Amino acid sequence: ITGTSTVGVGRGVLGDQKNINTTYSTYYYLQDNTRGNGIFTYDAKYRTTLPGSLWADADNQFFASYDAPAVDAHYYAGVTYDYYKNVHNRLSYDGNNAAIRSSVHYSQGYNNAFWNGSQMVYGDGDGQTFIPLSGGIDVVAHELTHAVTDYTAGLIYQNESGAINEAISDIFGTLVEFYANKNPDWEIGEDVYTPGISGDSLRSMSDPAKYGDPDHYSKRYTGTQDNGGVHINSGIINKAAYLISQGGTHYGVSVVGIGRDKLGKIFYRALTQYLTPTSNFSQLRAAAVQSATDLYGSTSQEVASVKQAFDAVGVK
Ligand SMILES: CC[C@H](C)[C@H](N)C(=O)N[C@@H](CCCC[NH3+])C(=O)O
Ligand SMILES: [Ca+2]
Ligand SMILES: [Ca+2]
Ligand SMILES: [Ca+2]
Ligand SMILES: [Ca+2]
Ligand SMILES: [Zn+2]
Repeated sequence: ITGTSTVGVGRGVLGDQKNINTTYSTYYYLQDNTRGNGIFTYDAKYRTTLPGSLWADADNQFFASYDAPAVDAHYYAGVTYDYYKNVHNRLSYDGNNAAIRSSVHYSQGYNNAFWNGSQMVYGDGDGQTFIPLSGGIDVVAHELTHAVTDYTAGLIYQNESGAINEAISDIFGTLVEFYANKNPDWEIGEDVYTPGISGDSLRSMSDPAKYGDPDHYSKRYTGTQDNGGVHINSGIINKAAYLISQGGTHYGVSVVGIGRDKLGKIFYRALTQYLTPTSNFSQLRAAAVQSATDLYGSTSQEVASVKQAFDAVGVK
């Protein structure tokens, strides 16, 4: 909508107060004009018609229970935009400041979130398995990273390319969570999963097997569920990324960690310059090796650690 840029205030899903960028034109809308061509947040009103209605509020205060998922979707899309721009010099998901659109209150009791090819979509959860999923910065950044991937490498969402697609989303979802630096970890979705259970998450990058996912190629899933295991086999790559950053010894193979910033630079370059729609795990190792060689040199510690990490998870 055409209007003037304003700053509202509200509370997110976990009860934290934050300022949001809004637009005033009769109502105050969740339209942030400060980032690219805009960040826009919509109400799906418990239905599945998308995007729904651009979020309108009479007073620019967003403290109602019903408001909280909107606040967080809007705010955390902004953080994710800021991460890509400030860390990687990328302007929105298409690199040309595309509008970022999200819908909240999707369906009833909907225990997921997704990128639909055009926008973000967040369920409210059923209140037992999940609370509204935009409450997780890593979840918001995971879903927006699918838009990045789709515009860049274009990894097909099945089998090994699909597991890479998912791992890239978990890696950058985690690096965004560290960038915002509130309560960061190497777990996925902990802030919105199972409010009745402390210390769990959907997936772990540090120890994928904690939630039943493989941490070595020899344990890969080869069945047909989950698009050939895209959220299962992602654990193999997630473990490699964890090892590259943090170091460790895994199945007797020691990796020297090089830290989060270098992990992000290596994987962002691989994603944007080397991976293709059909890349498999072997091709990801090659892309990461080439990326680290470009940035740091062939005889660098960074290259050595990339190789050691892929060796550790059985990917040649
Ligand atoms: C990043 C987390 C987000 C919910 C994502 N779409 C995801 O990982 N979903 C998988 C895990 C289950 C989510 C709720 N049932 C999934 O398999 O869809
Ligand atoms: Ca209000
Ligand atoms: Ca966390
Ligand atoms: Ca996390
Ligand atoms: Ca929990
Ligand atoms: Zn995903």
